[PDB]
Amino acid sequence: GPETLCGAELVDALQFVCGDRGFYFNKPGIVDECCFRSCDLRRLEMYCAPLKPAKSA
Repeated sequence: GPETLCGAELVDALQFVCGDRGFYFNKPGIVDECCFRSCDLRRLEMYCAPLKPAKSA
């Protein structure tokens, strides 16, 4: 998604992904991994709980 964004906007970047290629809302634990802070791109693809995306390369 971005590269730094825990000030709410994280959710829009997160929501580009989240559908098995990530979560779907009802699942929690996700926004959590971002707002451990220095929120992420491609660790974006490890915070919306995503597997394959572009995290892996």
